[PDB]
Amino acid sequence: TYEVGALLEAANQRDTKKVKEILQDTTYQVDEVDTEGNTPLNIAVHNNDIEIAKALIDRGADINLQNSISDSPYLYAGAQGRTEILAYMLKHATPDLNKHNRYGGNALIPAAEKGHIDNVKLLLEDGREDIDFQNDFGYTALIEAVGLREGNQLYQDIVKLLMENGADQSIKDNSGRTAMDYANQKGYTEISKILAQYN
Ligand SMILES: [Cl-]
Repeated sequence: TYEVGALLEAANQRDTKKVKEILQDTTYQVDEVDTEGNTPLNIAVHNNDIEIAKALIDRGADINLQNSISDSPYLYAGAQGRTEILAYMLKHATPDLNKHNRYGGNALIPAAEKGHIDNVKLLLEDGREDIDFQNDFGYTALIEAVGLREGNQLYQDIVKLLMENGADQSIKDNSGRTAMDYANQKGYTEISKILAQYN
């Protein structure tokens, strides 16, 4: 007999026990939305409330329901380094790979750009994500990891991980540039050396 919004309010309040209380109601529609198009699951993913997120996924919450800026719980978890939640999603739900973020990207591109190497590994191992996918700018995960970032150890490691998993480094973005082009222009010596070792 809960009113619409009860579960959103419990998620906003980070109230794990209240969430579980509500979910005991078998009639409850778990994917109600707020003014920004967020479901309780999306709120939990933003907050990194892992137990709440697991509870909602077990009750059938849609990991692919996008909010007003095109972020679904899945896309956001991948992009923003919510590793535990992402691992759970990859085991207990089915990602929709025809849904993209506001820039036309997937979960893997932003995970790499943002340095979330554990998320990258997860998506490469059991994600289905195309390593060569491109966003609206023509950027791949490799290009973003090289060209948009600082070229440091973390990004060197992300570049190596991608190449070891068969990333195509010959892909050009919308400006006609490859990952090798960016590393060279920016003076990212260690990345250039890594890239030179692969075809
Ligand atoms: Cl993207």
